Amino acid sequence: TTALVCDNGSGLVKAGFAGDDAPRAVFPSIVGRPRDSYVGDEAQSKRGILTLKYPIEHGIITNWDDMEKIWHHTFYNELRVAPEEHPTLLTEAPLNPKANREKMTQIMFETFNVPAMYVAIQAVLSLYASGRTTGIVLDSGDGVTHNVPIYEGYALPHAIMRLDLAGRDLTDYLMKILTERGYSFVTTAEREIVRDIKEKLCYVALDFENEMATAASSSSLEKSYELPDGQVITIGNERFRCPETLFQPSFIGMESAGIHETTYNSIMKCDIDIRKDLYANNVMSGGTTMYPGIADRMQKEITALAPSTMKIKIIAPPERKYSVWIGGSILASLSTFQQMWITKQEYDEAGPSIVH
Amino acid sequence: TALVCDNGSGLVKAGFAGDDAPRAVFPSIVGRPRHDSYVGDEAQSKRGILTLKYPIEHGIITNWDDMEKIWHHTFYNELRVAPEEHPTLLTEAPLNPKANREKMTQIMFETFNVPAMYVAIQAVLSLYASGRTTGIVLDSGDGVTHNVPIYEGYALPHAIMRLDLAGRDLTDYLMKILTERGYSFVTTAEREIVRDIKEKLCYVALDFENEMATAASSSSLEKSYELPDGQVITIGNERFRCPETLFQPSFIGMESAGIHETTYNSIMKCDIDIRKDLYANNVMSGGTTMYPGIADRMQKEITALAPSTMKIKIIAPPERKYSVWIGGSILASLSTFQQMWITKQEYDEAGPSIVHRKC
Ligand SMILES: Nc1ncnc2c1ncn2[C@@H]1O[C@H](COP(=O)(O)OP(=O)(O)OP(=O)(O)O)[C@@H](O)[C@H]1O
Ligand SMILES: Nc1ncnc2c1ncn2[C@@H]1O[C@H](COP(=O)(O)OP(=O)(O)OP(=O)(O)O)[C@@H](O)[C@H]1O
Ligand SMILES: [Mg+2]
Ligand SMILES: [Mg+2]
Ligand SMILES: [Mg+2]
Repeated sequence: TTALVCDNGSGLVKAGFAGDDAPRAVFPSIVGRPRDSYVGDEAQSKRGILTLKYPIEHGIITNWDDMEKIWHHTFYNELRVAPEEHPTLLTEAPLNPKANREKMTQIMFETFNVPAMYVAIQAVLSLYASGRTTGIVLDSGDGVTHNVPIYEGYALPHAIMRLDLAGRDLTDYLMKILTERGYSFVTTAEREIVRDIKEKLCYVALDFENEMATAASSSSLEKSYELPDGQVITIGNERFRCPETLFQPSFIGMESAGIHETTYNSIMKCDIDIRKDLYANNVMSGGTTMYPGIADRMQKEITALAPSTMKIKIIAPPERKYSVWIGGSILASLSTFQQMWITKQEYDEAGPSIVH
Repeated sequence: TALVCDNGSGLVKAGFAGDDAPRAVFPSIVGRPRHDSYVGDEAQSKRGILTLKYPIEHGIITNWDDMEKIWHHTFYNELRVAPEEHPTLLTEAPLNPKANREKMTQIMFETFNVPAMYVAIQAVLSLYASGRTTGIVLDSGDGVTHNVPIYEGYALPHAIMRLDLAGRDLTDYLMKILTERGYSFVTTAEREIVRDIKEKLCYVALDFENEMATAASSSSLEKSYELPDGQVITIGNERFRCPETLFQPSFIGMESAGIHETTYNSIMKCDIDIRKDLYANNVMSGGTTMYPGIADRMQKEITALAPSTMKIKIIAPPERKYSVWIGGSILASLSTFQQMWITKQEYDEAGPSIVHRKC
């Protein structure tokens, strides 16, 4: 019998079968209804006759009717399974309210009649996918970024840091600067183009100052991109100014700490006796950590903040866009996990509170 | 902390269980005086006043004196540990003679007085490093290439294929063909240069017909390399011709079939009911699998050879140069492995024969 793994992203659902090395289904977490309903790419394609909503905002489910349609679509149309036949592992964001985890549980057992389920914190699964149970994850996704330090398999909630900036902000920022360069990217189709430029051409500079100087004195950092209208746009410093925002949130008018500071602060909130292990096990996950150079830059920044003898290591797996999903797939596949599933029988006896 | 030591024909990879990479990587060479012993790079630096010796030829320990010096240097000079304080995992080749393993465990207990040790097959550790216990491994290293099908943790000796050709043989051939086009590569220090070129510019072309026909009518494949003597050369079609040898060994006057065929054939020597699992879990490891494009090229050749609907997957991890060592580091770190070491006590109550039953 096959378990399902569903990572409920703000932007993209990743779904599939435990034991597979990648999610079978990856699709927009959007539900469209006429101005019954559509989900995912079909909703987006038919946007001109639908009202589109995003039931997950900074990783928290905020519209349960629409979330039910995402999950229905996931089981029946993407995976082509009957959920009553499969143990189902779901993910949640760090700091997810208790009542939310209970509602997810109630829906899974009473609406979808799953035989068993489990809910895990996204960043914890990413740590597992890197082969670790102790470490600190930076998970940067669509609309939010978290640091989650983890000890012997469990997140340490008191030390979690949340930064209200992630990939969508970086896309908006690049849209703004390319607009000012004299192109128009405002609409939804044109937003997708900018997102694509960001994902293909952007990188994190090891030394932002030096890189700005290099961009000012030669064309060595330029790359070009053909837009759908046939115009070819060339960018230079835009490539690294855009993700520099992660380190300097002032670039988009935010007073927040950057991701290097939230990482350090999160480690410093943890027990002094585990910090050596945290510093040596910083794992990066989520789409907004995909920038070339991000790991070397974090290494440099954390080294400047940490005690001078401290061993610092940043792990940025090639698969880190899907590491949350992968961690779920590994976990749900282990013979030692099979006693940890919450069963329908247990739910019938104890109600939604069992999930904690 | 346990130690892991992968005894390579060309390179020793050594370090601490739990690390994600070996601390020490050095040549498997022991120089005595020509007319008092040195190992690794210092033997290479003193090669002029020392007889160099390679104690490991195609993965099989051949000269136990020299191997003792390799291990002695590994503990005391490279890792700077006292062997008596660490359980020690060694690797061995596929089909290591049974007596070979023993003498390996004797030396470990009697000369270095390790508290515990274990001996694992290199290809099997590479499978573990990919997170699997079922798959077929292609391990191409310095002195040998090997296919080892593995099922539920058990390597399958009957289906193993041993291609007598690897990294040294591609290094040797690249010196032969480079000096033909114009340049000059024949000597010991010029050998270190062409193995540098091998590891930086060589690649496996997807269609060998289309890329040899591309080079002779278009300069799109040329790259420029800086010599230590202080100059610039340009290597063209021999980037991909060098490692093409792996898929068709007739290039160096050698009879037996390529790595794509030894891979197919290894699968066919296995039980028909597991071939499914082998085809979809083909793991590549060892320095000589590092060529870019080798996974795509292997993928092409075996989908053509295997049944049309068979699901086929080549796994070539970016870390595959040290996959054997990494698999050891994983294994020796597992709490579930700790009961499985052979202790100094068990060795003193049974003999060297305990390595056959406990490993
Ligand atoms: N190669 C890449 N380089 C830079 N950004 C990328 C890359 N690939 C994807 N992204 C960005 O990652 C973001 C989406 O991240 P991700 O899929 O991890 O979020 P999610 O899991 O859907 O949402 P959540 O924030 O709820 O975890 C988008 O902004 C997207 O543009
Ligand atoms: N990046 C590279 N590209 C191609 N070949 C490489 C690369 N790096 C190393 N090699 C080659 O791989 C060989 C060494 O690999 P490896 O450490 O796996 O052999 P070994 O384990 O020492 O020997 P063996 O397992 O055959 O007994 C050398 O010939 C080396 O030149
Ligand atoms: Mg996410
Ligand atoms: Mg327009
Ligand atoms: Mg080897």
